[PDB]
Amino acid sequence: DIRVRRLFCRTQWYLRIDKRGKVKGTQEMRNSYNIMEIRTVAVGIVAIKGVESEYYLAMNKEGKLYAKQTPNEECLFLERLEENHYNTYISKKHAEKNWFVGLKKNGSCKRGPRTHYGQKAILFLPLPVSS
Repeated sequence: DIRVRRLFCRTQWYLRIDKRGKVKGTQEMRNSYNIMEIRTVAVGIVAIKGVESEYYLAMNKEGKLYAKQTPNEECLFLERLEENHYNTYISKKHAEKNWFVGLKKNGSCKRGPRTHYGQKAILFLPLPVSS
């Protein structure tokens, strides 16, 4: 239920959250702020937490992505497995209006409203943080 992976994005970026709690991608594998804890809070729901910044991952009322430290329902995400074996994450608060978590080609966080299914920006491959 608690998995520490990296979350590699199809757009060639790992999701990383700063100490200032700034959400953003990186081509720096060995970045330590890109090691995340995907905690299953319920069937289908997940929380995404930085194992270094101790911050979460959330999305506001206008699709903007951020990271708290003290959870709320904006820190919860509908986690999905695809037929291809990548994963998708829809905001729980704004599900059914379909705002996916995404990282642009430039590494920027996609806005919940700008995201759409079939985008490469919203596709993640959670890699293990072990050895």
